[PDB]
Amino acid sequence: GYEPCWLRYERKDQYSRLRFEEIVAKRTSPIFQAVVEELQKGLRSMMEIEPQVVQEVNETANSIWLGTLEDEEFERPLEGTLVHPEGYVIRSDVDDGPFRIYIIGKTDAGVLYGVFHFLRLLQMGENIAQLSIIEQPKNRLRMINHWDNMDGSIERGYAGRSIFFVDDQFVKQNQRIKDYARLLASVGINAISINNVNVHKTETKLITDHFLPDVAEVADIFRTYGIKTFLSINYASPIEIGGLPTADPLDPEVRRWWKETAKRIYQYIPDFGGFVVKAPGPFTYGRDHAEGANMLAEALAPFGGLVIWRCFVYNCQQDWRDRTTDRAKAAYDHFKPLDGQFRENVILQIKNGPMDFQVREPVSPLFGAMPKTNQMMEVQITQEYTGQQKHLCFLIPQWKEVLDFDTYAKGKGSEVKKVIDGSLFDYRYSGIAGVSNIGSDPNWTGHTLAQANLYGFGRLAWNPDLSAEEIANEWVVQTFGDDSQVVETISWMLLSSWRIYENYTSPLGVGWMVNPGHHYGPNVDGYEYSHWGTYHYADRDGIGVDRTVATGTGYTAQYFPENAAMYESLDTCPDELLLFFHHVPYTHRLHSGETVIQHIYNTHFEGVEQAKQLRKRWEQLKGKIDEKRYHDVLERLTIQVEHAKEWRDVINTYFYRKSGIDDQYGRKIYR
Amino acid sequence: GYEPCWLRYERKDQYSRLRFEEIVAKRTSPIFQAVVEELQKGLRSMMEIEPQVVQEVNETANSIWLGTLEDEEFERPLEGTLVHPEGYVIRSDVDDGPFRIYIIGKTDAGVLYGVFHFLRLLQMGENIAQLSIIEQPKNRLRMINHWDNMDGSIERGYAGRSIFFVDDQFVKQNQRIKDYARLLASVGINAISINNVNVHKTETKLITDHFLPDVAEVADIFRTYGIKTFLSINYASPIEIGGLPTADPLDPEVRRWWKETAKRIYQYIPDFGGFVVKAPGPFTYGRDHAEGANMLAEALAPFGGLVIWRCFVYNCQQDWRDRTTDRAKAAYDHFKPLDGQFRENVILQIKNGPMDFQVREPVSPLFGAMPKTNQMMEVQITQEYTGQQKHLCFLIPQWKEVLDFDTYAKGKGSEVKKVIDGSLFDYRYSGIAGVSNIGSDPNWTGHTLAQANLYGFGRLAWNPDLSAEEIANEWVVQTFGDDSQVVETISWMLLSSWRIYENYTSPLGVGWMVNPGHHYGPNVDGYEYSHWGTYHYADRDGIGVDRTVATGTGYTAQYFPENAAMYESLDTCPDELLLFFHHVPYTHRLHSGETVIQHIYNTHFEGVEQAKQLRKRWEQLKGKIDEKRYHDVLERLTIQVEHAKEWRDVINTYFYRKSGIDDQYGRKIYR
Ligand SMILES: CO[C@H]1[C@H](O)[C@@H](O)[C@@H](O[C@H]2[C@H](O[C@@H]3CO[C@@H](O)[C@H](O)[C@H]3O)OC[C@@H](O)[C@@H]2O)O[C@@H]1C(=O)O
Ligand SMILES: CO[C@H]1[C@H](O)[C@@H](O)[C@@H](O[C@H]2[C@H](O[C@@H]3CO[C@@H](O)[C@H](O)[C@H]3O)OC[C@@H](O)[C@@H]2O)O[C@@H]1C(=O)O
Repeated sequence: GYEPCWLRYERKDQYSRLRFEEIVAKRTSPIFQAVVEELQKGLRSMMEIEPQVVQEVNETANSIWLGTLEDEEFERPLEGTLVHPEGYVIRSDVDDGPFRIYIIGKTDAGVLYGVFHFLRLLQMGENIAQLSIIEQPKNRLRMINHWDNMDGSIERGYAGRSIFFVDDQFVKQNQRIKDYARLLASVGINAISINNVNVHKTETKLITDHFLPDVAEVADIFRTYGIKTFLSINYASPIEIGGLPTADPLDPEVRRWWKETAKRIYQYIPDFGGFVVKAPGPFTYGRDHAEGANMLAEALAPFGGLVIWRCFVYNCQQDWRDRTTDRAKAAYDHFKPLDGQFRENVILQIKNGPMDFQVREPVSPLFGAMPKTNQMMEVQITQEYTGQQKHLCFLIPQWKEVLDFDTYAKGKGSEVKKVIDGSLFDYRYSGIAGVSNIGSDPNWTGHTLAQANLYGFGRLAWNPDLSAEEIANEWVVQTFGDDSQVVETISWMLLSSWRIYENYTSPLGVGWMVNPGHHYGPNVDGYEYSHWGTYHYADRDGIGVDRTVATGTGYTAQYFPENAAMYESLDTCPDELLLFFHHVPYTHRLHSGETVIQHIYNTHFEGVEQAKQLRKRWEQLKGKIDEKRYHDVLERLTIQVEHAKEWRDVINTYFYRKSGIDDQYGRKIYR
Repeated sequence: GYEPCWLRYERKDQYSRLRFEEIVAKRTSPIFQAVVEELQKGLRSMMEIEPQVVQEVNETANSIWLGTLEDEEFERPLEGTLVHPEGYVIRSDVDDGPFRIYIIGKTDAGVLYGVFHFLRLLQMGENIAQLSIIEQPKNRLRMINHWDNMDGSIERGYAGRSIFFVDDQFVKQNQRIKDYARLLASVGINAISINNVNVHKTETKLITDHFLPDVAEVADIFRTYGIKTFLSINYASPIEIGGLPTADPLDPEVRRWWKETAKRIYQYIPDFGGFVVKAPGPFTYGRDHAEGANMLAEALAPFGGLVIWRCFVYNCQQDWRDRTTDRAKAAYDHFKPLDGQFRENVILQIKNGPMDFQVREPVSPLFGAMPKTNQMMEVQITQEYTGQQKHLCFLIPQWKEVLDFDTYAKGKGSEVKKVIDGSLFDYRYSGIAGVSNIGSDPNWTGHTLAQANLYGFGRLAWNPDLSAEEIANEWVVQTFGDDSQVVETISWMLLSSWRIYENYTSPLGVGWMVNPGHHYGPNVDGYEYSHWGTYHYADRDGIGVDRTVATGTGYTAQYFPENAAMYESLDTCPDELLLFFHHVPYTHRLHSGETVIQHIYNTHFEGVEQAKQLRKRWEQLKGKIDEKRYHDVLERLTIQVEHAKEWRDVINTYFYRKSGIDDQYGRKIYR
């Protein structure tokens, strides 16, 4: 009913197989059961072998050994260096007897990730004769956030309906949930919130006895795949379902209500992860976010639960007339002052940028500014402002730019990745979360190639140091095979896609210029006079938001001195973010040599030609990809080309109508 | 539970009463029963008298005689000139004996309208000692179109939920429907379509046995008040509920299906009015609208039913790049060529303007262009683009401008009103329809003063020659009393409201500039790059749609020579419609002496000050209006003032940003 995505386990030819007679499973836990089944599935499908599962090594059999450090009958130096619970070592026995592969994890979860790594090597056709691998994830929390609603809809979902809910109830078919867990575990994802951060009427009841049995059934599946389950909660629950007159976090009964709620949840789900919170709320009663988050943290504390508090807070009622108020400054001004006031099990979840997942946004100043408060970054896998899976947009390159951004919080070498992996400030709980891009569609992600974004998110979550090139390579090979043309072509498409999409959408980092509401397609003035604080200020002479300290909102001062100075200066501010930081004349000359207005025309005309090239390159792969997927993607690429033409012309015409400056190259701009 | 609107029948003082002992009802029909009950209600409430209802005149009693020409025991000359079925005569007996008032109608409906006229005179405090009145409606069809959905919502409804439906069923409480019928009948409305022209899933079933009993129950109520019931239909019904493979109007079985459907409906509702149609459809099968409308007309013909075919047809997928395509020309180019091909019981329903109920639009060229096809005009009482009942907007003055527009179809004296009343071309069926502005709100229309629009629609439908001044006077007196200050103040507010709203919204007839979707509030470029064909083409030098023959779309040629020439010339084109017909520089000098850009600034700054005056004048009436209604309206007036400020600033800033020309008077324009 649906695709296996990157876990194809395609049958190998007669010259690429392995000889194994047994799988030695040293443990019988639920996770080990799933681990063994996955190994059996992979070996059967790829190698056409069915090794017997045993609990003790056969001295003369070729085997794959699965176990933890305590199960070892010696313990070599390599695995001895393992300190992370989810870490593992994979090594081939150096002796000259039977062939033995040892997958040693610090804990059961480690064995799971180790087996998926082993299977990845097999799918990639790597030589496993002399393996010596040690892997430990950099981020403690590698999470997925679902924006699924219980009526089946998914907020900002472009890949079909929810696979969890339908008709305000849980789906009765859990097989797809198991396969989803397999996909998530294959890339190391260890945490998931199953419901929309915008908690509506029915969803508010997920923390009650009426739905907890179903939530537990789902959590049971995820647990076997090393994934902790979380629920997004309605801060007003005490009122809506608690029967209390207030939701004030300082009200004695409200505090008690949440403690009892936590206790109730843990009776159903002993290892419940905690709550994801989008915040009647704290401010409603004059309380700050520390007071609001700490109350929930205290309820979960005795049970080891975590409170994931989203920092996506700003004035959703800003006056477009007031150029002194800057939405981009909101998150930092709200949370920076609260550093050191949060309980230890509270993690502030901050979007990669200070605005709202635009094609390009500078890094949120909050990263590196709160040494005493756990932080985790939230990225959006679903392409809300990046093509909505109609346009191709491999998000990994962008995420790496964010992760590798040096905040200089503690001098050079204070990259965002070091902030969220917890090494820079010694955070007890930290990591990264991604807004799911899946749905009921057979190909899971709407656009077949968007499967690469989910896979890629997991890879970066595990190790931010992985290159975009190798992640793309891994995904393409596992999903489409090793034909050099197929690999090179699809890898190029993925690696080039983000820049291509940015080229014909919003210019030089100013963002937006999208249709209000659904957010798909060009509409330069869409939110220009709205109350959302998302303005470009384009007029007949220039464009851009002055965020400088010298003459603007002073947003640049939120960064540490090194980056603040870079953006503050009109001369040093990078072209790609120029309009986010400075208001400049259309004739302003960029580092590229292009005037701002000509840059707009250039990238929009040229971006469409690049999109046409994406389609052309794909068409050249006909015959090397199964017809179904070939046409599924071709269909989307054609949709992309046609819509790109709309983006190009709408933006070019809008700016020609305002600037009065013609295209240097005389290309077609409709009057 | 709800207000009586203009049928207050307020108790008179001791010096303004009438002496009547009997009501002589010569007939016992359902309509006569309602007529008598209404007279009893009015006299009891206003005069505190309860005359006995009899069937024969008492030679010595003061009486009110109700009957038709055949019931007369002589028949005087005046009533002898009555030719219209709904006409009536009201006259006081000239003898010196008992006081007698004769209300003589051509038919029962005539007696109903005559009684409501008599009651109107009493509410207005007119001297009825020597009455000699003769009235005949100008328009045969005086209809109301409901955009109500069966789930309770009302498309473009700003006065609450449907009073007809809820939960995909009919409401069980019909008392409000009776009071609504009373209101409609009081102003002569004789036809109504109860469901949205956009017929959805459940609504498509209104023409089936499952809902017909309920439809009939509603029709029964309206019948007693002289109102014919109509249903909007889904042209694809044969497929959706008929089980047929097509909806092609030329398919033999489709034609038969509709005939059987008509027969079925008439078994439940013997005097069913017919179908209102918004058109799978005719074009889907390569058929024209004559073929499509005639098929339905043939089904209803044997039963005397009518087909009301909406001419709101255009390319809802127009390319904004193509300046040769003009949505304004669509209706005429589509229907003009079909003149003479429609069945006699088909009436083409055309909006007052060629676009879509904007604050100001020139008259639809179709009026006066189809001598051989019945036509009726559709106006919108619900304020979709005129304030949505948040802003005050008495629509009567605008409708009179349309009705009095001389098309010169047959030389001078070919006003739109003569086209739709059927006198110019001898149309068998014609008239006017208005999109209802009512909802479940206690005050029926959301804005208390919007009650004047429904009342006013009925008055104009009855006699387009009535002045806006007298209609406003009638409504105010009946609804708020005769205090000279109250009357003068509210009348001024109503009469000035439309111009005030236009002043701060779209300029010089170009229209739109509203938020997409809900259509409320400023957004200059809202639909500027959309596929709806609603563009203003504003750039850094000028604004406007070139609809001239010389250099534009050639739309002016759709009018007859006299009007075509007026609009074609930049020098003679009226200021109020300039931007709808010409694209001009911001510096273009208007007949008023204002440059186009300064006119924009002037009306927007000044319109807000005028709105503040509306509120000020209302506040001065405190103490002379019951507190509930005083505050209900004050609340709305304050909302209007605050939103007007937004309209003013958004438009002024947009044009300053594009034109670069400052306000002549140095008023505040946000950069
Ligand atoms: C699940 O929450 C997220 C939103 O989907 C997302 O677009 C974003 O918020 C947008 C905003 O979205 C509107 C939110 O209110 C709704 O009633 C409306 O339908 C949406 O269109 O659109 C304007 C933009 O400036 C905001 O950033 O943020 C969400 C989040 O909570 O991260
Ligand atoms: C009941 O029909 C009418 C519409 O409510 C009204 O606004 C108008 O059509 C508008 C158009 O409305 C959209 C119609 O499609 C819907 O899916 C969408 O939600 C509405 O916003 O908005 C653009 C404007 O150019 C059109 O004129 O006409 C209606 C009618 O049938 O008279």
